[PDB]
Amino acid sequence: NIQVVVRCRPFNLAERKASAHSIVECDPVRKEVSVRTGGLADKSSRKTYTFDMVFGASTKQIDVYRSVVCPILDEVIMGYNCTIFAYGQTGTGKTFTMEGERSPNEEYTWEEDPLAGIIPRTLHQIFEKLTDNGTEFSVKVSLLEIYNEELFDLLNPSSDVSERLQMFDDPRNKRGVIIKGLEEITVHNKDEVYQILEKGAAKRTTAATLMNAYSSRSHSVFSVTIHMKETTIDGEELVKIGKLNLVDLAGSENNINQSLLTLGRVITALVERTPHVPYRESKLTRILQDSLGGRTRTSIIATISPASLNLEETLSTLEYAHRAKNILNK
Ligand SMILES: CC(=O)C1=NN(c2cc(C)ccc2F)C[C@@]1(CCCN1CCN(C(C)=O)CC1)c1ccccc1
Ligand SMILES: Nc1ncnc2c1ncn2C1O[C@H](COP(=O)(O)OP(=O)(O)O)[C@@H](O)[C@H]1O
Ligand SMILES: [Mg+2]
Repeated sequence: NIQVVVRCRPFNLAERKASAHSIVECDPVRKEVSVRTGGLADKSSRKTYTFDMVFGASTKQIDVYRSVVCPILDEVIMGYNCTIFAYGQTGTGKTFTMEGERSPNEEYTWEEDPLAGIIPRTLHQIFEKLTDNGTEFSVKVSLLEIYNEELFDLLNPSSDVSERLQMFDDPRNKRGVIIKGLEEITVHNKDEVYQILEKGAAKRTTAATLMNAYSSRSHSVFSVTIHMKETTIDGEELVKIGKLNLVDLAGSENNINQSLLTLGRVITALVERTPHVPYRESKLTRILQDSLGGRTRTSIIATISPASLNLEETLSTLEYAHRAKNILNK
């Protein structure tokens, strides 16, 4: 059920100039990645994995979108729920993919930057779709961020960041959680998107100065909520509701990440079909359980680097992703 893709990044002008070599071969047609574990572009011992989709370095933000995002949007617009994880070592592109960057010198705008990753393109699309058709709606987005099993609202501009939120189970629906004081911004028009991000980009930063190796050590749950009151060429008023989750996991690389640690356990639990799954042992898991064996449709984007210094983490990441395939939610 759970679909996993492997996105492979390309050489930075560090491994470019240093005339270095890759050890990763990402083939989109056979849908697999083959790692060189021993040595020699001549005689070598390799390691090969297959997943649901593979994108080489030659891939562009736009290619990742129509291929993995579009469906999950259409679904999410039927009232469904969807989740997207990004997973992997630090420095491999988990963020680039999820957020993207900005094309330099000011070439383009935020609605045409070939560099903009998921979260951006997505918002510009939710509007660019329901707006078009005789559809009535409203959307909201929030950003839960985890640092040391401490919750953080990266958008709320009324209070700083030392202020950690509080988690309680929802007595309403079992397995749910209540996030005391979480902010849910309301995006009225496609022209609000950009500042909303420019905002968190700040607040993040103060967080980066507040606690150590924040970026590498945190989990950002970016959530966009669509309230739909559709109305086809009939007169019926749909009441669809969709929640699409975009998770930028912490550095897969190995103080201690209780959540990162609870996730691996959570998975293994579901794959070995172990009667008891340790959701409740970390915030992420509780906060995000329905995705791990629940009703939500989830997909993982594992990220890797060709550098031969990263062999041990690459294999580790590709083994992780490859096993996360047998989980079956929905
Ligand atoms: C405000 C802004 O420009 C941008 N904000 N982004 C963004 C910000 C937050 C909270 C959450 C989710 C997001 F998606 C994405 C980014 C790019 C953000 C830049 N990132 C990576 C670059 N940074 C680094 C390397 O430290 C700062 C944060 C963007 C937006 C539209 C089009 C292209 C790129
Ligand atoms: N497919 C890619 N193309 C270009 N740069 C990439 C790609 N993937 C990752 N990068 C990058 O190399 C660096 C690592 O990216 P980042 O997205 O912050 O990784 P992470 O968040 O996993 O630690 C950034 O400069 C970004 O430009
Ligand atoms: Mg990052």
